Amino acid sequence: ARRLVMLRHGQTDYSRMQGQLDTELSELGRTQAVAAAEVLGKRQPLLIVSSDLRRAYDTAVKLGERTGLVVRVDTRLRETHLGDWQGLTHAQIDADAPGARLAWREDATWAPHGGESRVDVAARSRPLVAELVASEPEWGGADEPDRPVVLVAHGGLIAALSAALLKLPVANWPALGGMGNASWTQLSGHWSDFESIRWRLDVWNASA
Amino acid sequence: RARRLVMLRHGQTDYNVGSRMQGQLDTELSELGRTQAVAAAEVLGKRQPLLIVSSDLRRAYDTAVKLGERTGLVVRVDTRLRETHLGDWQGLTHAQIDADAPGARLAWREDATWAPHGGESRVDVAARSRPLVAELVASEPEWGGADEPDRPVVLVAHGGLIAALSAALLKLPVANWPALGGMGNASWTQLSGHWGSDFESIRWRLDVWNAS
Repeated sequence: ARRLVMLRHGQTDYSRMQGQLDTELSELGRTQAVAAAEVLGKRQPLLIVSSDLRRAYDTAVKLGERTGLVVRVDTRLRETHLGDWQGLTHAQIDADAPGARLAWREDATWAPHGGESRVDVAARSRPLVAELVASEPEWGGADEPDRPVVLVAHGGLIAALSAALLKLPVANWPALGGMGNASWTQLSGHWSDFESIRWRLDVWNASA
Repeated sequence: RARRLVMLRHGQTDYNVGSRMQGQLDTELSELGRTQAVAAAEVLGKRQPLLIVSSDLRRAYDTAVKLGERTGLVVRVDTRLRETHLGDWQGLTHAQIDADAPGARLAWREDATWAPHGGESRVDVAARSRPLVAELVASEPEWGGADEPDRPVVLVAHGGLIAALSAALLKLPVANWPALGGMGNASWTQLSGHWGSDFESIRWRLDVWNAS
């Protein structure tokens, strides 16, 4: 059984939608990266891959420091692009297109104009999980079986990728509530293609 | 307009759960199980729940009592929150079971409509427990109400029941119920039911699964 842990980065200064804007962790967010590093470092991560956005990457570096591991980076793990909503607050978006923000969360195929849907986000990240399965023999290996791959990413991607791996029907993707700052989720891949791997949800949105 | 529902699994029992089937056998918490109940109440009791309802199996009830003490609430009990009945498998080791019916134990986990002889499937457990949630919606007007919309209802229960009830509330297709994994000792799960006025139209989401 292969364990996959996903960590949502800590708090940024930004209420205000980011998507793929490369915003910075706040002071609090850095403090949260250190705390999460401690928590997850005890699970003895096998390997760390991070979105290249700084709020994720700076979080992942703190986990790398704690575990003495070298952080890997992949652009397919970026936050959902939020099109015309990037840079706008909820109050602005809600005044501009009333009720759309709330309806959006209930439909995984729907995107803000110019943005990606949750389905898009699962489509571009999932091959990364498949690639790690192929290339990391130790992962779920006989020697150290429960050492998890840790992905340092963003809330939207965690939910999209998790529902995709669990093979939830798209209409049920909203069953997964939003990840909090510096919170983590764990999936387990049980047995021989990648597709035949049965993923189960071990932990959703645990505070780190 | 969101109702918070927290489900707590009891702590460790003096019983080898990993190799031997418990079900509705009324096993006691171990000493560690008791310490875990105190610790879990310190976390969950920090904010005052609206209400505590417990399985009447003593490993859950004793856990719920620690929470009631911490919060100054009574503990109500309900047989509908009992652990999944495992029928002829109750008290049997995995080895006994795996020799009698090779492959059955692993196949069971992957089929929410399958039950050991004499027992209950995930679907059966959802059938007895989901209506209890509907009753609480009807009987707790403060729940998700205007005054303190965040105070949760707390069910003190069992792992299999948490997964069955949670999948039923989330309205996952039965085929997808095994996507919900295990719950640890003294771990909790939280759902939020978001707003018609009928129970079926409440849309539940998973806020937290298996936090310790």
